[PDB]
Amino acid sequence: MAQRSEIPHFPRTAAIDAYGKGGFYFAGMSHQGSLLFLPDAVWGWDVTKPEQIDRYSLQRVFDNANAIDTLIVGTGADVWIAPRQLREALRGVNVVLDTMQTGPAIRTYNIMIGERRRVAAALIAVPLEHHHHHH
Repeated sequence: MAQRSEIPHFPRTAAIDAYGKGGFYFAGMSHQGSLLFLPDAVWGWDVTKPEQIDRYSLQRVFDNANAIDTLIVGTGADVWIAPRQLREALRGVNVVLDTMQTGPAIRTYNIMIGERRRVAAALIAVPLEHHHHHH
């Protein structure tokens, strides 16, 4: 419960800094895994690696999709293209889905965040441990 109070959440931030080792190191402490840059605040996503991005994993995304006009998906180090059905389904929610690498995504986010303010960024950190398994 921390020190009798919740830790400060960054409510709508346009400044992303230090990407790489540790994930997204900005403001105080390293932020790794997957981050949901929402108009409300920068919240944490419960997805660890690519392909885990399923319709059920997008729970909190659809939940707040009313405030989401543009959805930037940062697949980290490699380009994972969202399946046609998933992409088309998001289109049906009127959500402009774009898949990009985190770097250019950071720039594009910084641009559109001031433009429309209706942009949400789902950025996943690079798998520096190269662990994706194999069968």
